[PDB]
Amino acid sequence: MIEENLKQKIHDKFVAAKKNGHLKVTHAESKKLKDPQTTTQYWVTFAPSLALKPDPFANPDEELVVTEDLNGDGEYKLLLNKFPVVPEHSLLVTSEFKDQRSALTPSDLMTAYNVLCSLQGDKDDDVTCERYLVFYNCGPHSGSSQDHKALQIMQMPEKFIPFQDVLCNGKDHFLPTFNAEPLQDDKVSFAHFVLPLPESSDQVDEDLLAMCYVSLMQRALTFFQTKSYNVLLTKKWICVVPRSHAKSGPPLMLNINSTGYCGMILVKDREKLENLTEDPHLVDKSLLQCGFPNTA
Ligand SMILES: Nc1ncnc2c1ncn2[C@@H]1O[C@H](COP(=O)(O)OP(=O)(O)OP(=O)(O)OP(=O)(O)OC[C@H]2O[C@@H](n3cnc4c(N)ncnc43)[C@H](O)[C@@H]2O)[C@@H](O)[C@H]1O
Repeated sequence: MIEENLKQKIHDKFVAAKKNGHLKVTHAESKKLKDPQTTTQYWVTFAPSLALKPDPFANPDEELVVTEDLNGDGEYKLLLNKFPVVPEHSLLVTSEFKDQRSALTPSDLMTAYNVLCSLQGDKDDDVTCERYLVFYNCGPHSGSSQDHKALQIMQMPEKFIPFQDVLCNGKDHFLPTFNAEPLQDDKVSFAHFVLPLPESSDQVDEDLLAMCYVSLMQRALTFFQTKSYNVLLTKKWICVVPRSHAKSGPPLMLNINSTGYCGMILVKDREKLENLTEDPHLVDKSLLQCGFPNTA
């Protein structure tokens, strides 16, 4: 069983690590944006410190280790991200080296969801603004700068509505067979694949996540059939985005990882920021550049 009192554990661990100089929060500023062409909401984060920047999980510094084991099995460590933008940003990393190009185990995806659940005690979408994204950057094109398997868990912003939400609104959880495939928003430019999840975690077992993933991965795989994709997970839904380049073309040339594809863009350069702000649709075009054409 996954550790309890987890959130308190991460938080306590975090302030301590921040206090002690073991991890450095990237200074950043974020504002909302609306794509005037596609309606998509964007959350743009400016972190110019990062423009400075041009297996760390092997023997992690002990101060960054939240739990040396996570479940009963010797399977997982939970780590603090050492260079977070969003505070308390964490890492679910395999006890033993397993490839960053490796696909997620059913227990991979299943352990993730539990971490999500530790973190939001629910009680409503209409009670709290607390909320969390799980993501996995898989393959050279996905934004992965790292080769060891790591699932990332980080707070999402308080008033922000990623397009996936509006996609799954209404829309009972299911799996593609014949009528409706995984959901795809036809307004945006990039191929992506989504399915809603049961409103109750009561209904969420390692089996359902497993099946959801695989089928999403089936549709996203056809974009090759080298191999890279993003995986996004929230309590409300799960998403898979086939991926072509790690870095967008000419207008902006943004390094985009998993976050981009729910609309959260990390910008390291002022001009680009100002360009985005002037014309938010360019984000959508960048997402095309790093991705594949929207197939909806
Ligand atoms: N010794 C160590 N101990 C613990 N962790 C270590 C570590 N060495 C590296 N790491 C961390 O482990 C993770 C590795 O996963 P990766 O998949 O390999 O890389 P990444 O998350 O895309 O971050 P990267 O470092 O490649 O580039 P970026 O400029 O986007 O990085 C920007 C950072 O902000 C995040 N980020 C990206 N987009 C964001 C957005 N829109 N909003 C908020 N945060 C965002 C990224 O996840 C990343 O953490 C990262 O979290 C990394 O920080």
